[PDB]
Amino acid sequence: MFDVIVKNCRLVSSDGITEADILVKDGKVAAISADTSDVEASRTIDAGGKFVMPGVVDEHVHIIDMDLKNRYGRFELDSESAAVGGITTIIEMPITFPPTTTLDAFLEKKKQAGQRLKVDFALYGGGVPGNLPEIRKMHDAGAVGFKSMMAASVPGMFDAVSDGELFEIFQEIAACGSVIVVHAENETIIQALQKQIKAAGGKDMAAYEASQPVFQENEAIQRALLLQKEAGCRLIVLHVSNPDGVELIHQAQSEGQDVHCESGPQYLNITTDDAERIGPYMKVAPPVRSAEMNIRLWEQLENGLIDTLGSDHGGHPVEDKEPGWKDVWKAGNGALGLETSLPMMLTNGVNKGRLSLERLVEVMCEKPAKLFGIYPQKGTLQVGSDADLLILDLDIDTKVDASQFRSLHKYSPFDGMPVTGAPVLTMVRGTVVAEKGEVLVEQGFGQFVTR
Amino acid sequence: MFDVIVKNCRLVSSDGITEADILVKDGKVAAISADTSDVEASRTIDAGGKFVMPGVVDEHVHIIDMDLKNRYGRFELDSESAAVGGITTIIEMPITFPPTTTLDAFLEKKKQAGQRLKVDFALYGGGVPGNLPEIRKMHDAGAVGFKSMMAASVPGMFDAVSDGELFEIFQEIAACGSVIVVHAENETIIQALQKQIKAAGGKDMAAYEASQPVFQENEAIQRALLLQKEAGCRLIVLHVSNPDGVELIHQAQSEGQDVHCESGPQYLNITTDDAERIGPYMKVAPPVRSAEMNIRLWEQLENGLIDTLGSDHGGHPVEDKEPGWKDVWKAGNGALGLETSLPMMLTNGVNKGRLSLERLVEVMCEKPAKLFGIYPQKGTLQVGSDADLLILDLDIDTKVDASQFRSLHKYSPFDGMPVTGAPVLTMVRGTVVAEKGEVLVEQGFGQFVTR
Amino acid sequence: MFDVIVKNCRLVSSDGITEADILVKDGKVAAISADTSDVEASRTIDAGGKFVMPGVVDEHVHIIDMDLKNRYGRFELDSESAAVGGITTIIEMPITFPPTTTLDAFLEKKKQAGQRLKVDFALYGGGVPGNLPEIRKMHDAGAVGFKSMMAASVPGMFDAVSDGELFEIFQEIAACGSVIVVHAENETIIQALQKQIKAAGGKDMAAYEASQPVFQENEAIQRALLLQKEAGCRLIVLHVSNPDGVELIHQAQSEGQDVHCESGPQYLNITTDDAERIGPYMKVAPPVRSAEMNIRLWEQLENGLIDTLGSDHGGHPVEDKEPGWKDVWKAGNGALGLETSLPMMLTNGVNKGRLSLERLVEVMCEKPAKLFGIYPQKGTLQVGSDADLLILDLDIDTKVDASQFRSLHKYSPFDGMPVTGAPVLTMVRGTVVAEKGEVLVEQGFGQFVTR
Amino acid sequence: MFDVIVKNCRLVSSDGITEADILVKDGKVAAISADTSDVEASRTIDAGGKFVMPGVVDEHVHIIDMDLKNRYGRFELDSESAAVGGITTIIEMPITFPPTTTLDAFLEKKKQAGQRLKVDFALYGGGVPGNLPEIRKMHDAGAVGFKSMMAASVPGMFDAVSDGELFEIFQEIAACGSVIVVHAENETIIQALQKQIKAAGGKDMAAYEASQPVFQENEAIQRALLLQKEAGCRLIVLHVSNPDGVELIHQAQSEGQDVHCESGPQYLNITTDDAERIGPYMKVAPPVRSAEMNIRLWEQLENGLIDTLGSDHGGHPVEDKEPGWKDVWKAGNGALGLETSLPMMLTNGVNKGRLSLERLVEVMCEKPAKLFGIYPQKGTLQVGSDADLLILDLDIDTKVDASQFRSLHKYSPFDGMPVTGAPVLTMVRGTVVAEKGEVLVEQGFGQFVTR
Ligand SMILES: [Zn+2]
Ligand SMILES: [Zn+2]
Ligand SMILES: [Zn+2]
Ligand SMILES: [Zn+2]
Ligand SMILES: [Zn+2]
Ligand SMILES: [Zn+2]
Ligand SMILES: [Zn+2]
Ligand SMILES: [Zn+2]
Repeated sequence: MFDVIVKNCRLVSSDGITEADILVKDGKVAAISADTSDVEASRTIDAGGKFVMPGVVDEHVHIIDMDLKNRYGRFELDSESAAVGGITTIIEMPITFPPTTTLDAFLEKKKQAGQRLKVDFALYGGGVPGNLPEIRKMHDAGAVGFKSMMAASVPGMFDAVSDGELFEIFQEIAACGSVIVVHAENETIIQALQKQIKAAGGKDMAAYEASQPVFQENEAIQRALLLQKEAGCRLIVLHVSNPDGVELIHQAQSEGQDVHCESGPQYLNITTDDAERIGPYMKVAPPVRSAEMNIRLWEQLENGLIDTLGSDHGGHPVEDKEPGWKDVWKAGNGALGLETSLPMMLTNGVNKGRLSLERLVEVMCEKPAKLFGIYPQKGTLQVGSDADLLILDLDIDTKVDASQFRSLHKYSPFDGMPVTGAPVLTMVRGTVVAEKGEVLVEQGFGQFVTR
Repeated sequence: MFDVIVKNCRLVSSDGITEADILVKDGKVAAISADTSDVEASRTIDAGGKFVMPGVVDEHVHIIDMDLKNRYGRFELDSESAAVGGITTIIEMPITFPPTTTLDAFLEKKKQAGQRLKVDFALYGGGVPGNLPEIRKMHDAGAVGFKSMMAASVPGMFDAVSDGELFEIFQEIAACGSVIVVHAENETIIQALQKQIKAAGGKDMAAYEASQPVFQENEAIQRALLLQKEAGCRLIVLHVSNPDGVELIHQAQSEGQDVHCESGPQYLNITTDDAERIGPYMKVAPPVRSAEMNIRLWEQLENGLIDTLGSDHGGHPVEDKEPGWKDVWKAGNGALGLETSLPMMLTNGVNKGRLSLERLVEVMCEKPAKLFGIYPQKGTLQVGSDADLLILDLDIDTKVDASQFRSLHKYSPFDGMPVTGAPVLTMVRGTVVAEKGEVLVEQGFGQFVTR
Repeated sequence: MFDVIVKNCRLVSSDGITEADILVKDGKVAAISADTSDVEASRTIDAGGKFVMPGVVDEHVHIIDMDLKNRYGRFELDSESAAVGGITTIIEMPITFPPTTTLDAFLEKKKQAGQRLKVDFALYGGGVPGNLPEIRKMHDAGAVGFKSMMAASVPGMFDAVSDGELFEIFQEIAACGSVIVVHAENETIIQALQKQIKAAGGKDMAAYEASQPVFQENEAIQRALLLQKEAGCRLIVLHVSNPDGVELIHQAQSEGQDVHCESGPQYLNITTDDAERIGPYMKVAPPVRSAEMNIRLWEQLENGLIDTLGSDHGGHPVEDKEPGWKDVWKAGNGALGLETSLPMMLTNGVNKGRLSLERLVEVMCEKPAKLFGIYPQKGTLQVGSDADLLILDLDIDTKVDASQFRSLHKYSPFDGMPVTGAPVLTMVRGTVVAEKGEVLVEQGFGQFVTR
Repeated sequence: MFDVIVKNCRLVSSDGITEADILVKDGKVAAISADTSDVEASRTIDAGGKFVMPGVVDEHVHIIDMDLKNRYGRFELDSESAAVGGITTIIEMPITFPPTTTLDAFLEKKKQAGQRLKVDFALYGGGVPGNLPEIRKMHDAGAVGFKSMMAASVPGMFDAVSDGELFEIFQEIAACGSVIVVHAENETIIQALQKQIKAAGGKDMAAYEASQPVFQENEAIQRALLLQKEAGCRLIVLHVSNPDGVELIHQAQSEGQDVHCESGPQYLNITTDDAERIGPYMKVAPPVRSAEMNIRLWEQLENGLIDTLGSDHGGHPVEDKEPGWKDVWKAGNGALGLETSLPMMLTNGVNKGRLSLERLVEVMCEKPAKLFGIYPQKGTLQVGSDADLLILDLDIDTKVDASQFRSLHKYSPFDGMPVTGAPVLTMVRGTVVAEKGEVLVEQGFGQFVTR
């Protein structure tokens, strides 16, 4: 018989809602049918006609853990935020200590992650100066992709690469048939502008944004684009903060380049005119942009110019944020988002009419899985896929309360904001891991995913 | 129980092949499941692991019929070509006599088509000078879209519209939320060039192609594009013959315009250096282009720049073609394609490695259905869709024999060419209409489809 | 010795002001020198250090004359407006009756023009449907270029050509090495829009502008561009009214196409928010555009995107304008400009800081002469050129008084507007034809110019 | 009276040839007249109707001199090459030792240059990391512009700047209203490619070209363009070697950016398929490109896409070139060109019909002078300009003989090539400095020019 049947689902995919029931066996979708009146299942879930979507696949997560677990994030804590947030599979970036830039470091993180994570996961390897030969190694060990930075953030730990190093990395990535994602900003210009701005006595959030303007973010995007154009590797530009950058990438992919654009809920749901009340808790890199650009971004999203959405969830000890209120240059970059990503998009996007459910599923589930090659398995509900669903409730009334976060850190740029939609049940591989705010699975439940 | 079960299917969609069985009831897909070992069905079909795809949806068909049925095509004859060709639903153009440019003419064609067609169908209305108010009427009667010509072909019967008339039609179409497809060429330039070329004594197929060069085809595309840009109606440019035109449209849709590009097997599988041996049987409008352009076209197809494929199946009394061997200007335009469309794409595209099955299904099934709004119903195999499938056989060895055609006319540009892949079973709404070359259904079986 | 010496000139050319004296003999510049202290001349003019520029060459004039001289304009009257306006050579369009579309009509107009004009002149031939062979004839008789319309204005008298006819004309023009200028608008769309707008009861100036929107003007420009791209003839798009059209042409010339952009003082010095007080006296085709577009236009001018400036001077019996106040559709298109062109540019351009003298001379003297091949002779003051100068006075204070116009008609869109700069002496071929508002030469003084 | 009269000149400017005589007094053009039959001059030169053009203004010269004068070039020697080559004013780059990156270094070079140069000169200042405040100083001391490198060549002596440093330099330049020229290549990518190529055992000229491919040259151009777009300073991209780069710059200037393109006779008259016989004597940076690209370059030149031509004359001890025959990586970059620039363009451009005299004068005389603000003075022959002419002879038959060079070094990529046109008399400020191969002026004759 069947392990579980979720019935009366208004199942959503990127191209439409279909009414059916899902039959799951051995952790995967065994069948999708119009009527299950006469089939037996050990467990039965009635969706009661609510929307059911595939588990969210977040390609941009910084739980960090490892030697810095007591300062940034713990697999067993933050992965609970994912679970309640409806994010069933994450791809951990390699920014941590030790840096995931070695086969050894990689194998160790995989072992650890597998023992403490509560949702499924895939892993990135790091592409830093001088570790070129390790890339092939991590690829063979299961890494789905790699990250390189054009502008650092944690010097010594994870360094930025020069155009030549970046170019060599692009060639290796192309030869392995992997994926390379980059943080595109101009390191050198940011430094110059910081000095000019600091000298003029700027300590604002406004001063911060100006030190890393769009023209430099866009120059880096342009540069990465020109180099991929020559290397041919699949490239994803991470957290693109402005409309013009989205267009640059779109235009290029539209011309045949295997390049894609990622943005995130922080850039869509926050504006520079929130800088004053949110302060350092909104300090992220690239900077959140203007209200005017924000409008454009939302149009591009619904219209298909933004390929994927990633949270860029990443903690920072609260004591490295608070000093930012008086002097911005003393607060670190980052914002948690694992627990607020879906509800924020559902709330200000879907329930506010500026985003369709179909598109949301495309950018938060399908494309990320597709781009990394973990597709049929994650990202959709078809016969053969892992049974990763979310039963949604678009008629909720509540607020985001950062202190209730399951992650190591308890603060958020969205703290206090209203939430009108959210996943109320989330299951991975056929088992309920979170139901109405409760995680029901033990640490280690999460499996490594690849291909 | 179930009416029929097709098992061991290697089911193909635009984004991948999934292994499952299809359960159909009351003419629609009732379920898709990994295993059907213990379910009862009146009839059982074993695909034996062959590829199964949705029935092909051809948006560009000219069976014509009506008062000219004994000269161009008959619903009960040509629709049999569709059936064996794997084309389960067609959309008849309104070029016939009387012209389908009136609510009355429309209602009459629907009645007739419904009584004699063997595959399902949707209908176009015509947008000609002076019939503006009839458009709203046909829309309300179920027309899925409309056609207008920028360059005539059958003066008196179906006339070309001027930019102003075309613009007014675009506005009506936008207001109805319908679709407008156009034949884009420059009537006036073609006439001028014809005179110059005829005067120089050109009677070639080469002379023909030169009389309707790409620069004029592309100018018309550019013009239609500028007008839709202003009207906002969904626009599909029919049979685009050259790479540059495809790019123009792609660029524009890529900029936000709801415009799409259609091409067909005649333009992909035939080249001007076939002109000498095929002669007038290859004379179509727009003209088939050069071998060099042909290469580009094939790349654009696999790469996603070509949105849909339509056969542009259309007969002409064989006595209006043969005189073309000696004097090209005396042969009419047109080519049959209902029976050779899929096998030609399967043969020279899929089985020759320059086209993926996934993409083929996208341009021959999904997009056409989607663009006209008959989607979930036709174009895919999901729970709720009409059970329209094709069991394929990509390991065939045979030739196309025009004399075996089931249509009124028995000739083809592809006559004699090899066929290595073809549908071997085709069913619409759960019933086998054609099995290994035999039509098994009576005239009238076809239903009207809309929305 | 020398016939005349103009000393203490601050001589302006497109690339700078140089301080010197001009020595003229036998109607042409015989020398330019830093000091003329010891040379004898029959007559001596002291510019006293004021700016001296070449006579303005206006390529877009509609004095009309001929059988309609008592209704539109007379050579001996309007050419006096040119003289005081600083326009030393004009190129008469062929829109008149009889139409200058024949060798005979051309020879007759040349004879007449030569007997009554007071400034020098060049002539256009007409390119209308069916007169293709006359073009070669007029070219050989001295025509500098030809005009064709894509949207009519005086049906029966001068007709618009279709794309095919226009294309054939382009080929003839290329083969003769002549110039073709066109009025680019979409005839058919304008008609459709007129009907829609009239039906909704529009009788405004606003209603007028909307009936011939920019999208149709720009479509025509795009179309002409595509056809010249194929023909290779020198093309000048006349009176371009909007920024986007200027860009389209600029982009194309920038890509190697021998195409150029013309605009005029009516489009730079008038805005739609002047429509209410100026009414029908501002009704011209293409329509004057918005204030926002006006700003762009001025930038493009100073920046080099606008190649030439032409007045498009053309009268209309005042009784065909006045009824326009109540019903716009009953007023004819056109505006006088021969007497207000330079002063308007000098006043609102140069003296207002948004246009440099150097650029003004480039677009009003040099380029027009250059494009038509009458260059060294007209358009500059070099050794060998006709001595055509203007002594300017950029420190004037006065108003334009249409009733003082020397032309047949006495009204203007600029009537009442202030004038702070104007030519105060104008001479052609070494003789003063106008000095401080007085014409001093008899009818017939004007010579035919060509090459 | 007059110091000298050059009569029967067929005087050429960017827009045409005019027949006249030039009267010079006190080193400048005092008059230009059609006939000088009755004027007295101390000296009389009869051009006999040959073409007369302004002295060539070369903006890209590396005589170097200073502490390295016995190794690279001497002002009194190389300036003689300029004189016979028809180059009347040069602008010395600041790459030398000590580097011209200081007010002191600048003042010293000016003193020296003024005492030993034989043709007139202007000076560049250097923009290197850390000397930002010196720029304002050199500007005030008369520097016409500054140079910065994006890819080094002489590390330690002249360093490349990072994007931030380059950006700060752009801002200073904009604020001073000066000019900044840059060497645009990607330093870091070149290094990476060098390693890959050397490892594969490449020691070719072919191997060299591949180590600094067009994609990296063009990326740097793109980058400089984006930064100027933001800074607004006048920018000239030096020695652009390929068609695509020319287009990138052209497109940008065409969009309003004050950016310009420079190329030189080495890139137009040499091709990679000359690499084998010329070897290291053709090794320059950026590398000379392919024959196919060469064709494009020549079209762009005559068509106006290339703004200026500079020789990039620069010596290298012959012992640092010869080892290049066996191992390319051991030969230095550079090529002499002061003596072969004009004759090479005259010979393979003008006398071969692919370049007009008018355009040649525009890119070799007018624009360079204009862009640096030394215009009316240098670059043309108008009343008030320095009398700098060249009497040309386009009917010569001879070969370039590097051993006859007047410069310190005696070798050239053009050695042995035919010369069919060349200046046969060259004068600066009214005095003959070179006549038929003989320099007739003493060292120090050259004056400093500025503004
Ligand atoms: Zn980042
Ligand atoms: Zn991140
Ligand atoms: Zn057609
Ligand atoms: Zn058709
Ligand atoms: Zn007009
Ligand atoms: Zn006109
Ligand atoms: Zn250089
Ligand atoms: Zn150099």
